[PDB]
Amino acid sequence: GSSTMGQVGRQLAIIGDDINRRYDSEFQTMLQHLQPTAENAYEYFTKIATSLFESGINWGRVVALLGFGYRLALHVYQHGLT
Amino acid sequence: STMGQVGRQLAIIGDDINRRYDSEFQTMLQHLQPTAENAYEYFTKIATSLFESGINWGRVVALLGFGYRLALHVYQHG
Repeated sequence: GSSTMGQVGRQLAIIGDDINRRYDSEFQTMLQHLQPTAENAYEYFTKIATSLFESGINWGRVVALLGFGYRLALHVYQHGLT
Repeated sequence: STMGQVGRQLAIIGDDINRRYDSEFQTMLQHLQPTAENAYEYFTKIATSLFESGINWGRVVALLGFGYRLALHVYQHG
């Protein structure tokens, strides 16, 4: 409800909607360029994570990798459905 | 292109997420006044209030990032 917990929850909804609208299109472009398959998806994800964390680590970088891994797995799943 | 470009682009995206919302996470934690005794209660009610208007991967990672910052706030203070 209108409690302080309900206030924070609705503020995270706006942050998450802003994260989704700012980077989902970029995730799809990066996945289209990588052309990942079920054979090299985990190999790609490990190489990307090491290149990512080579310049440091913060919670923003971790949630970006989590969101990209989810789009990665979703991309390999849907492009194999025949 | 290569995995290096994608990895470096996620570093840019991740650093962008960090600068845009960390202060907002800080401001919400100061108003919440979370302690070791109500942290999971707060997280659960916040998640409920968050997902009452839908769910996408952005909302999930935002809740995960805030829950990390929430636990770290209770751990380091209390």
